[PDB]
Amino acid sequence: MLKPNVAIIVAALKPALGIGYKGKMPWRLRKEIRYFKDVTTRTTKPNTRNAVIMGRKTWESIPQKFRPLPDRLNIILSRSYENEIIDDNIIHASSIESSLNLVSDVERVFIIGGAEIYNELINNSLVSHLLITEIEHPSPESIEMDTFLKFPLESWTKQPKSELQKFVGDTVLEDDIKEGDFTYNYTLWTRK
Ligand SMILES: NC(=O)C1=CN([C@@H]2O[C@H](COP(=O)(O)OP(=O)(O)OC[C@H]3O[C@@H](n4cnc5c(N)ncnc54)[C@H](OP(=O)(O)O)[C@@H]3O)[C@@H](O)[C@H]2O)C=CC1
Ligand SMILES: CC[C@@H](C#Cc1c(C)nc(N)nc1N)c1cc(OC)c(OC)c(OC)c1
Repeated sequence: MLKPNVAIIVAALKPALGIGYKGKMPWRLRKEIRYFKDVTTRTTKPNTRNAVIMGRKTWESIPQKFRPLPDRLNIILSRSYENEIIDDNIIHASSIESSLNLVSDVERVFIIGGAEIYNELINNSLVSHLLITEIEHPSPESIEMDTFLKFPLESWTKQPKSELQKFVGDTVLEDDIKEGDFTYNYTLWTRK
């Protein structure tokens, strides 16, 4: 797969874009999790699948029985990994571009975490899309948080809902989704 277009997909607490605390997520948003599954899994054509790409620590964060994420090609990046195809669903590599050179019959490519990977790849020109779930809370400063996105969103353009709807096909997009004290919305951004 040569020069694929790649999407970052992430859920972040506004305005500081917090995404984790001590290696774990600071919320469990059931509908958001289902959205993550649907969008990363769904393809627009028959006989293909998507690839999900993540750093080694994000991989290890998944309970070993629940990885690889089903119905998607899983790609894990480590600075200690030489290129290796583990099985049909798992690839080891040290860069996204080189990992994807090993691949065919893949439609969309998503970056699914974590912070370090996100903060590097936002400045990689293969990334064309940001699927950001904007989370809001009455007192965001009260949420334990030590991990943040460093995204230069001034070089990006938040698209209208119709563009996101087009991207996700028939996936249902509910506005102002509320779980506990969190409210959230799915967004789509493209390079300015
Ligand atoms: N809110 C959300 O939607 C999400 C949040 N998260 C959050 O992110 C946090 C974890 O992120 P973080 O700790 O940064 O972990 P990451 O998953 O980003 O992994 C970092 C590791 O990835 C590998 N890596 C980084 N850069 C490269 C590179 N250029 N080439 C090859 N390998 C590379 C390295 O592995 P190695 O050391 O083996 O070389 C590095 O140690 C958690 O708190 C989690 O909750 C994660 C996913 C989603
Ligand atoms: C390994 C990817 C990470 C994520 C994410 C993620 C989510 C939820 N939402 C959005 N908008 N972007 C993301 N990138 C993730 C960790 C987990 O902990 C074991 C999961 O099981 C509970 C999980 O369910 C599949 C997913």
